[PDB]
Amino acid sequence: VEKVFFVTSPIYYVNAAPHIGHVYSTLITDVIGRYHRVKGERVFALTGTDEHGQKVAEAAKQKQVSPYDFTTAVAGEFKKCFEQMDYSIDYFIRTTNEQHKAVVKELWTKLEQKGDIYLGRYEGWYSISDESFLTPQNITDGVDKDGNPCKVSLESGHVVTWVSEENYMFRLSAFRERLLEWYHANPGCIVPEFRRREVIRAVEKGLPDLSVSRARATLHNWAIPVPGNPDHCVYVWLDALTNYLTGSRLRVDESGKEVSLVDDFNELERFPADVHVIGKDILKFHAIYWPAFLLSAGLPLPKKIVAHGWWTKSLGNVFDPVEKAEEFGYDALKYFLLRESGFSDDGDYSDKNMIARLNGELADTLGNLVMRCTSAKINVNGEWPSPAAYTEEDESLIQLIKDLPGTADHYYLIPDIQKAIIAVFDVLRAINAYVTDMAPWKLVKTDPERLRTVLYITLEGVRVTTLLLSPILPRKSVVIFDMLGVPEVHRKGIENFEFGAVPPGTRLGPAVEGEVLFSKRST
Ligand code: MET
Repeated sequence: VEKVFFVTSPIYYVNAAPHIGHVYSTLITDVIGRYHRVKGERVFALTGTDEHGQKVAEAAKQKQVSPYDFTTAVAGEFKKCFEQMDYSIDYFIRTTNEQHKAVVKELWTKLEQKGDIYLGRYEGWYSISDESFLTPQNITDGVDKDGNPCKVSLESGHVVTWVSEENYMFRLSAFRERLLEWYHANPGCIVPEFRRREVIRAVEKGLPDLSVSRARATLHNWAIPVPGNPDHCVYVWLDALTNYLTGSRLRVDESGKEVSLVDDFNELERFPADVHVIGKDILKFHAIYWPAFLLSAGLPLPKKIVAHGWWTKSLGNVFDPVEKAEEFGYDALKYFLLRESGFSDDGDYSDKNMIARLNGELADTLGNLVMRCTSAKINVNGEWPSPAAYTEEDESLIQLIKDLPGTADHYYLIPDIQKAIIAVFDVLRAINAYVTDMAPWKLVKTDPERLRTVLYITLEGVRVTTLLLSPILPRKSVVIFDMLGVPEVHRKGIENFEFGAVPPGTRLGPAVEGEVLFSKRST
């Protein structure tokens, strides 16, 4: 069925300033959203801040400022960061928002009515920094700020404390069979695949019930009250995960402010998420807890959870994304982050490798090709020529260009943005090779008829590759299209994935004295 394509980032803890992890997660979310908008679909892309809980309230206390003031200020820092990064997110949600709290209370009440919440106790380990319950098998020995013997989390390395409280408990154990059914019936619902296998193994072993409330004193009263019991607060993660539901129900105006909360999610056609973008650090919450809550409430499950390789959320290793983007370019940094790494940590993020990709891929492969086909020396009439008859070599390149949208489409839908980029650049390399073989600079004098054909194919290859790279290079793609003289109507829509969508006779855009797309930088 036709619906609004709904893509989300995690909502980030506001204990600290925005950093590369947050920017990376929201970048992926943004790229996916952009691709679906270029495809001509309706899109709602969501990001925001996770503002309640012990961790935030303790950070507020450290800075000697109220939780209200602290969260509002740090949220403002996140908004500013994402504006500076030139994202195109449709809404920024904050869990302190009154409409979100109403949704949390609805969902809580639904779970309780279904018989899935009971009053019990949690006695066990807890990482405040991850807001995560841990079993004894997931802890080990380590050290704290004092350098004194303490327990730490195996998953994250943060300090764990023993908790013994009477707590509202969600009957997670009862959802094991249904979760396993879901994973097996939808074998692309978690990506990448090895992370799907991890989740399945964990659920097969068995699920304990889950504490979904805490004593109010423990959280410094900085959380959502349990409906019908003011002494208890809603677990920060049930609160947090519900943001996706709240977002799916907010009507938003032209300026991006929330103006209304609808009763029925179906009214806005967003829920459930088509893609939840997350870091590997929060996989269990999204692939186990979240769907169990939705199953309890009788709500539809998300289509895909994609978990990337970075562990999101003084030592002398600073990476400021705004600083690096001011140095190397915003689109270039975005390209680098999405190209350098797939679902690993193992990528190299040095200035050396950044420069190597800028120079070799963006400047030498893409930019060079754009200048060649728009150059006055080669394109003497400053237009899209009408092609003459095609050779076999012409047809081999044309075939690559025609196959590219379908290939790139599949990669974007996985989603696997690294492979989408690689596929496009494989075609760009082939076009370059073709240009080198045809030597159009010699044809200008020798064989003008032949040049028409070569020039046309080259222009069309640059257009199609650029269209498919426009989610990755949103600003530079616009520059490229302006140079090519591609009318606005042809810059989006699946109709324009087709070879030959821009007619011969189309005039190129004006030139500038010494304009460069991507300036190469010192080795
Ligand atoms: C429902 S997404 C919550 C993510 C969490 N606040 C984090 O920063 O890891």
